[PDB]
Amino acid sequence: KSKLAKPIQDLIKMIFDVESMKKAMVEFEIDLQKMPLGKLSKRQIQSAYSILNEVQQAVSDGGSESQILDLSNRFYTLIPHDFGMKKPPLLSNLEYIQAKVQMLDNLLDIEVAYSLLRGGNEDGDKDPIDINYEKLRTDIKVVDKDSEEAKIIKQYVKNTHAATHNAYDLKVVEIFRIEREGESQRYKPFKQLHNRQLLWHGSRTTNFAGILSQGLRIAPPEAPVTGYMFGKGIYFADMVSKSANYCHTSQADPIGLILLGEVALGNMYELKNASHITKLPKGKHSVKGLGKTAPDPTATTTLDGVEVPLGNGISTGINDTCLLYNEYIVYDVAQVNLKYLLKLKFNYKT
Ligand SMILES: Cc1nc2c(O)cccc2c(=O)[nH]1
Repeated sequence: KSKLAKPIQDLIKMIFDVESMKKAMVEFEIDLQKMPLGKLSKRQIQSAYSILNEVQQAVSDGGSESQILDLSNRFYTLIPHDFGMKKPPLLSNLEYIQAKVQMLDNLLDIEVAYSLLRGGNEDGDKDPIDINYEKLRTDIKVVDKDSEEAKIIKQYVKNTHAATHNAYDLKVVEIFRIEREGESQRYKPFKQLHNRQLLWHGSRTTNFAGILSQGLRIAPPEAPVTGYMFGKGIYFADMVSKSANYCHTSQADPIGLILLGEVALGNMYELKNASHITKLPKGKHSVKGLGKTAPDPTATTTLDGVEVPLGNGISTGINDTCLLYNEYIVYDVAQVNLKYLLKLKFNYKT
């Protein structure tokens, strides 16, 4: 049997659940009959990105309709879709293409989870859970519910739950202190930067075996820069509300996972509108999309020398902005060091 604590066991069982991986793929409209979980390859996803990149170029620049048609057929043949009784939409709408780039981001993490799952499991001297936990190469520990560390994080969750996102409540079911192998080391050079904050990052539970083993990462070279609001970086938020929405939970599936990472922001390049950033301006270390609401700067605390914006959602003086909430993007995989993983319970208003 498992040596791990119960909460951790329930976590491993949850992130490695095969049923959830298929549910995700069905929601992305993949044909599971023609494309089973085990057919997924990194090479395959790379090519699909390249295809989406070209089609995006043809739409923007007015390429022949025959070109867009050919590209759509190649994409749908590479990744078989199931549209039921409806005709398959062509990749001719820039919003649909963006939807498809997001699908590939998720498939990258799902592919990692399955590969790990079917990996070295022959050992009989270990419990399956213990074996899969070790594959994550991440030390996971339960944060004590009554300690200061936990108190602060609960305060951060409660106080930063935005007004327009109050279509559900949020209960912190469990808090885990995570430490990925060799991550503290690759982040060492960034402790030299100022403006290091404890930000949020939400994602589907199906992405967590990938996030924990490979860490958070920027999209591959093949992905179109356009597929992302502020270019190809790593996104965070200061309002639990905003990140929580990327968990993709529902009334029928209410438990979501959410990360708290320390991010070395330094001098931020403030933007009020989207921008397909390739180069970062000299002297800038990250991008910050300004929102109409942000935690109250008065209430900002520190946790191990890291700023924690646990203030209540106050309206900022900026009005000419397109964003409702702030977004933080770093463009180097080493500018972040993951700290906590929270198990959240979304109570939907009925
Ligand atoms: C996947 C993800 N994306 C985000 C974003 O684009 C902006 C702000 C936050 C997030 C987040 O938490 N997760």
